[PDB]
Amino acid sequence: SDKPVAHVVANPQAEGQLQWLNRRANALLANGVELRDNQLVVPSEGLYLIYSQVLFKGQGCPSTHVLLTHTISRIAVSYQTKVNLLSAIKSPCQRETPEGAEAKPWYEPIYLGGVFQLEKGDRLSAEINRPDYLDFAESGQVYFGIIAL
Amino acid sequence: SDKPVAHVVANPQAEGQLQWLNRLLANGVELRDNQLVVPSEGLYLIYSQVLFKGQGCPSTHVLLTHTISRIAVSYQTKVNLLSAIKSPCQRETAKPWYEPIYLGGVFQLEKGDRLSAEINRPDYLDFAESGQVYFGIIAL
Amino acid sequence: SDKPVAHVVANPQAEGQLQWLNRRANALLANGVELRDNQLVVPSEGLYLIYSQVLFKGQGCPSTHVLLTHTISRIAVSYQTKVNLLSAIKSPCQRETPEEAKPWYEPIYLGGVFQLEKGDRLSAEINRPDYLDFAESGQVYFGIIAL
Repeated sequence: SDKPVAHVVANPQAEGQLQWLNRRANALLANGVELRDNQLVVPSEGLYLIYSQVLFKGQGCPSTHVLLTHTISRIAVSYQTKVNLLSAIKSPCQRETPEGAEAKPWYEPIYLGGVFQLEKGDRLSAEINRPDYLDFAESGQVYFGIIAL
Repeated sequence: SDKPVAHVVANPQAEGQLQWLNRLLANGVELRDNQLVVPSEGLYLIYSQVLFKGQGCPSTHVLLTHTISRIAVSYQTKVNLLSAIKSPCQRETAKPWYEPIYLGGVFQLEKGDRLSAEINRPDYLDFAESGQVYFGIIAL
Repeated sequence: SDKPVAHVVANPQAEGQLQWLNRRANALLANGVELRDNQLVVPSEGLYLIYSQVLFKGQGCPSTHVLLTHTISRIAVSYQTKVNLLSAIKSPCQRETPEEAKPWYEPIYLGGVFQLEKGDRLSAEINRPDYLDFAESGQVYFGIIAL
């Protein structure tokens, strides 16, 4: 109660895309924070803890080299441009699975978190490059949240 | 002080289980049945880290899971709040492998809610780096 | 805005070392927190959220086994002793790539709440600075905030 806060989760029913839902159990979106165009809107200036987690899953390793990225960006009203705040890269595959050997699943989580000075009207986005590898099987694996401290 | 807070660490002497010791734990938060009990409603930052370690890669595929669950007073049943999966071995071999998992998020908790932080492979836990397998909350 | 806070990022121009800068772009260091000797100084006692991230990168796997560590330590004023707060280990390479080397990425994120004293100094260190990746700001960071 009181402080601006949000904790949104990926829509498990949206295949191959990262769509944040707020209307779920153990999810938050109150005290001015809005979810518009898949982005969190800051209702007032202050110091905010921003964090997100994504979980990637793939069946075996393909011929091409896979890079998984997760990025939290800020779109300021003053600029109206996307600026990266937190990002990370992961590479699940060192070799393509030998032809004839069984394809084994791989899992790669990425967590991002930090405190930033935000202005009223700033929009925050948490995006990945490979939504086709996203894993929604279990609740609590893909989430995105902020809170004014 | 003031607000409920807890920071418990894994018992390195507990074989085949993830057992939290009763050493931060103040301002109403209790540790009973290996679970943190919420003393009052409010917004809580929940976080946990586990460290997995193995001396090699087996023929079969190993899945490491870490999960923070909630047992709400209103909805009394185990519900996932934060969870993650890792696969340490892509190919069969002996060289050691290391896998950390960190979880963190803000949630609205009610008085009497019980929080658990659990793993599936306690035999792969790493206690070399004492104090690195932990589970904590703090009301914001 | 009231609370002691810091969010510093790695210097991209410092080769082979982890040097924290207090920048003009989304980096914080206000309300008493100081950056001295590449170390964050706590201005007042309380519970602090501490977190850091590093990103390691290598252009293949070497003959020896690589262990990547990231560690947040505390240096108390009264003791001046080093206490480990947060650490993690990762192993990017299972076998040395036999002679087409492909790049690998391994990030390490740390986070926890700790009771800190006025004047305590916090350090965020790695063991393999030669594998550090600075291309994109916001991939190597270190921050605290009193809760």
